[PDB]
Amino acid sequence: AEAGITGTWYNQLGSTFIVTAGADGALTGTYESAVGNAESRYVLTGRYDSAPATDGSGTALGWTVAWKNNYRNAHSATTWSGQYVGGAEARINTQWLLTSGTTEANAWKSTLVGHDTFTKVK
Amino acid sequence: AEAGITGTWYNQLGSTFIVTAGADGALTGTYESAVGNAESRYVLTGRYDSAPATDGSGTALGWTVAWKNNYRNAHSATTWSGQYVGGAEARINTQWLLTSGTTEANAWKSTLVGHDTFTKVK
Amino acid sequence: AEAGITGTWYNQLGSTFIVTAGADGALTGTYESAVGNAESRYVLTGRYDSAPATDGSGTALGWTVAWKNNYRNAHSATTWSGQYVGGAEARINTQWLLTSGTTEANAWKSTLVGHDTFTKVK
Amino acid sequence: AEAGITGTWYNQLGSTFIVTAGADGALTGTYESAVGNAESRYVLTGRYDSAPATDGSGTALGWTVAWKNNYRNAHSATTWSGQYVGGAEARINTQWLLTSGTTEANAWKSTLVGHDTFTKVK
Ligand SMILES: O=C(O)CCCC[C@@H]1SC[C@@H]2NC(=O)N[C@@H]21
Ligand SMILES: O=C(O)CCCC[C@@H]1SC[C@@H]2NC(=O)N[C@@H]21
Ligand SMILES: O=C(O)CCCC[C@@H]1SC[C@@H]2NC(=O)N[C@@H]21
Ligand SMILES: O=C(O)CCCC[C@@H]1SC[C@@H]2NC(=O)N[C@@H]21
Repeated sequence: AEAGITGTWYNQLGSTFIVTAGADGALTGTYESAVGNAESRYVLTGRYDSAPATDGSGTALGWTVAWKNNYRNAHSATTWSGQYVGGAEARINTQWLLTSGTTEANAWKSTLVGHDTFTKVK
Repeated sequence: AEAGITGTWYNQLGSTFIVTAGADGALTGTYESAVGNAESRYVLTGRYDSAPATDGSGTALGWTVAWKNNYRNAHSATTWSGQYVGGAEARINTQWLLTSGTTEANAWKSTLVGHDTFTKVK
Repeated sequence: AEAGITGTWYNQLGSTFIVTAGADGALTGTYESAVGNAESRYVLTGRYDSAPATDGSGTALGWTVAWKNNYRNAHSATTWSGQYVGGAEARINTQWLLTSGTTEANAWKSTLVGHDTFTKVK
Repeated sequence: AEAGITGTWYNQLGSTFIVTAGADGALTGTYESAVGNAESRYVLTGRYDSAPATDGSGTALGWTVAWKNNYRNAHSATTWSGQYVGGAEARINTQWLLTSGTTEANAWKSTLVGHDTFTKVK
């Protein structure tokens, strides 16, 4: 939790996420996607369990990114739900949901699901 | 977007979520789950597309809740990814991922997936 | 389980699914999607818990459809995982994953996730 | 497609899946989970795109397993949706939904979501 989450992480797609975990569960930072209709950095906000468990369990967290910045607007948002595992080789394992804004008719195909693993090394 | 999202919403489980959408894509508020290991209100933070599309598409958004407050700590976090549809009958349709902090061994079963529909009326 | 699953079901999109549940957990039938790149009927196969629980719980089941038939080939497959609830108003509540065949590069966006509710009445 | 899918695959959890892909899109075989409330082999059935795309894309497929056999009954079912990539290092990348049969009240927590990568070598 806290101390260990803050920093720069990289996932297998080459995206970068920089976060600051605050004392009381908040997560703030920027995300730069290596793929998709995105350019540069986007703002992210989230929450994490600041009082994780005796035991060697992971810390649960989640964050969101709306794919709109000053360069592009993809009219979509991604939320990543996962857990942080610290240690020699700390990682954040997640599953994500990417929803695009659609018309009611195309709503059945509005969401992509995937998973990303983030490490401190890339 | 913006104006229309702010307020109190209720989903089919009887949970309540109160949010304020800010001018530049931020979402802030509290969530009270009617089910699960939760008691009272939890803080939520998220993001939404403040510049949605000509067209009648939904606005994409997402938010997170870490299930830790002053009463309980479930060591879990939920992220909801969906879109807001305004109108006579405005709703927010979402899919969610609820991750619990586990030991590496039980990580395969760390995440629940579901969907919630929120309305302004309950 | 068994007896009760067999028949024609309809979901909220207007798709039709006809299945036969066999004595030992098998599910067979055809699916006709009302949306997407599909035309006519596609073959489906799956499995269900033939020995469900004392109790009023649902029966777990799942099935798959590859979107290739004699009219079209969408190079995709959908799997529905859910449970059957019998009674006056029997329904099958599910969550589905629709994966399209992509090049390694676009694999992160290969899967859509959604949910469908099927009833015996449409 | 076809020829290349048939065989024994192993995923990162140590589970084994043996399948036979039939000429016209069917998948049949057995699954042995290394984790969970399962013992020995379970029957699986599924479908795959027998006429995949010029191009180097993956073949879409999906299969289901109901966790009931002669030794145990977990009253649950898993469906895996993913794609097969052949080559020197062929793999099947998937995302899965595991639904347990619950009472209507606990249905919101009836489904786990995860991802598995299968290889021909373990
Ligand atoms: O195309 C879009 O809608 C905007 C970019 C989405 C990029 C996604 S979010 C999940 C996956 N992980 C990443 O780092 N990037 C892609
Ligand atoms: O049990 C827990 O881990 C904490 C409560 C989780 C409640 C979930 S989040 C999704 C679903 N929608 C709700 O409003 N509540 C449940
Ligand atoms: O476009 C395709 O790839 C083929 C059709 C997919 C239709 C999907 S599967 C889930 C949802 N429920 C339906 O009945 N149809 C759509
Ligand atoms: O506990 C159960 O309900 C039965 C076993 C479920 C095992 C799951 S399915 C997905 C994941 N991949 C595996 O090979 N095993 C676990």
